[PDB]
Amino acid sequence: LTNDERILSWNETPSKPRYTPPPGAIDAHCHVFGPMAQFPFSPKAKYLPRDAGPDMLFALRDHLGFARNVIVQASCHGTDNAATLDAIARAQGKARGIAVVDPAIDEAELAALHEGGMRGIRFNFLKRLVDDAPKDKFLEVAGRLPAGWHVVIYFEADILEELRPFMDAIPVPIVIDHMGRPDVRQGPDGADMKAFRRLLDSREDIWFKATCPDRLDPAGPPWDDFARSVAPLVADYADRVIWGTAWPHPNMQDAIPDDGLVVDMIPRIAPTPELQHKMLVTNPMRLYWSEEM
Ligand SMILES: O=C(O)/C=C(\C=C(/O)C(=O)O)C(=O)O
Repeated sequence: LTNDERILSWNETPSKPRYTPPPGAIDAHCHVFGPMAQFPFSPKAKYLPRDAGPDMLFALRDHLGFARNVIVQASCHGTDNAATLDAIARAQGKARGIAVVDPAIDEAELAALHEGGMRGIRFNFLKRLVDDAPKDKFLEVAGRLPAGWHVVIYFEADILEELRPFMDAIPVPIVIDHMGRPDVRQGPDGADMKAFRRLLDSREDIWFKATCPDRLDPAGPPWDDFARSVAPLVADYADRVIWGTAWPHPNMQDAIPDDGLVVDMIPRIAPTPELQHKMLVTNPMRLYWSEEM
């Protein structure tokens, strides 16, 4: 199934960001897709993306001015982490990863994923992406992970309440993708942000990605609602926040973001050198390269 027939969801000639990330900056949420010929997609995949391999990822990384990446297993590859693992290997020390695993995965396989640069697993509660999300089995496997791993959790705001018991029971630290998709139109003190802050206030070891204005702010760039709603969250939880591009933007074909503009959101949500250093360097290093910290 030929590449130019599959779904393009990224800008092939992104603008240069006006903002220059600091030395050592980490794009802590990105993906590779395939290449399909070497790494086929999962039968459970709900989208069939165009190839977005390691060389494309590193070209994008370099174009935007990032030093390192956390390469997150994409749902189009299911529980086969091979493409992600190859991308991490090809990064020559400049990447770590997040895996998606069968909840029955054995400890030997988990150790091998660790050796291959994985530092956590992802639980995806979006039905449009993954049919099944067995909370019982997720809780089980979350307690069998290699030392120093965390879980990454992706959900929509309308199920945050229902997930509070599950997240409270998770025995390792938690990273929340895209803040659990709050409606940034509401403002920084709106309903979704208040609910999200209740979650953050329940456990000290819940971190979040301050990410994806393209996904959350339907007005489009400059995404003023995202900027105004998210900046206070970054400022109030400065030691618990990380950031990523979300390139190559799975499922964003209807509103393909310009990565230059995506990166230019950073100094809006993190206006000071202090917040930029924490969000882009210190915090993701603590989660993903703890041995260097
Ligand atoms: O990659 C993201 O950050 C978000 C999306 C896709 C996935 O989480 C995935 O396929 O693994 C989405 O919202 O469509």
